[PDB]
Amino acid sequence: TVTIEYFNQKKEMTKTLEEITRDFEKENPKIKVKVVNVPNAGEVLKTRVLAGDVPDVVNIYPQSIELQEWAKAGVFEDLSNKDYLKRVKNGYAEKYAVNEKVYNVPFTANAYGIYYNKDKFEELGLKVPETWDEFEQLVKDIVAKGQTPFGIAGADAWTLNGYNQLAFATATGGGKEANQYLRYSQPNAIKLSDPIMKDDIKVMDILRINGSKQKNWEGAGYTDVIGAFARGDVLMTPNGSWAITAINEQKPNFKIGTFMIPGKEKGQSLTVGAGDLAWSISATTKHPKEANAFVEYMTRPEVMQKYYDVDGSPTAIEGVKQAGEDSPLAGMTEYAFTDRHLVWLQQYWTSEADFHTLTMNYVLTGDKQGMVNDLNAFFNPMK
Ligand SMILES: [Cl-]
Repeated sequence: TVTIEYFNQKKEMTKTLEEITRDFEKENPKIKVKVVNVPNAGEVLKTRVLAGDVPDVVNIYPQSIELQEWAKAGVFEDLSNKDYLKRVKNGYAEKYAVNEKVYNVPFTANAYGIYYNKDKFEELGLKVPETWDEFEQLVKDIVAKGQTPFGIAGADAWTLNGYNQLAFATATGGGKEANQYLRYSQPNAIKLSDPIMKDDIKVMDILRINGSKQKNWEGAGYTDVIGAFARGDVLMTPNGSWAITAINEQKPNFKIGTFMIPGKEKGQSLTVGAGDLAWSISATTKHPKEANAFVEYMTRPEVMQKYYDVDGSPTAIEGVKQAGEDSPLAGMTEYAFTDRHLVWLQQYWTSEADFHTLTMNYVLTGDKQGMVNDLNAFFNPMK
């Protein structure tokens, strides 16, 4: 009577997760599933995979450069041909393929965008923008109506990771494009007078209209910026869809909305993000058939639905009933799991930290050339 391991990385869902684990078992009396929640679970897993003590089912983040390397070594089962994969939106899992196969079932994913105060927007007669020029005017117009366009956490450069990645993606037409310009170009090819660069500069200057941000944003942090937002201290703030929960808790006094960053024209906005509840399988598990049994469980609607009514992140499984056109994340996720919902660019980076910093530095100083330099310094050791 067999027993298998799900090395879970999603620590905050572990209740509803074991909850599920049981009622899968409640009806598979010939399978055990023990649910691993070790601290330092990132480095635990790396050591083991490499030590060849690989878990039966892994919650592994598919943008990871573990997964690229592990898959292209032979650690995971090829799931391209599974039928429960039919159940993912669009081509969606294919966006993490290795050598044209799929090795991970992305059940849910984050996204990134601009949160905004609707009541505000209503009373001030203000429209969600749909082009860089409109965004820029929206910020000017708010400053003029005597309020604060942005909450910006000057001390958490990562809060603007998405914003800048979306700047390059909208300016170049998508992830593949953005990474061509940035990462797969020759060394020192990023140049201040590139049309793209000028565009990117432009998206970033929206963050430095005069008056755009809240007092002392310079040294503000995430949890701070959440507050300003829920208070009304500002009308907007760039961030992931993870924020919504935190934001809900200052019990804000108005209805929250979100919009996707626009590109240069209508119909051209874009959002970024990756798999969050996402699964792969050892190519070397004992009882393979059992693992596969359990993934296809999770892919069932009534199962997902049960995870979703609690987690609330956009889910790429069909026949789950998701929050509707006026949930707070409705705009931010209006094209999730399609091609206008890019995988995080750094999926093909050796790191990101330098990027979050060249990003805030620029918001902080305005130094255009500095950022171009910052950028090749960041990417150049890409040989
Ligand atoms: Cl300012």
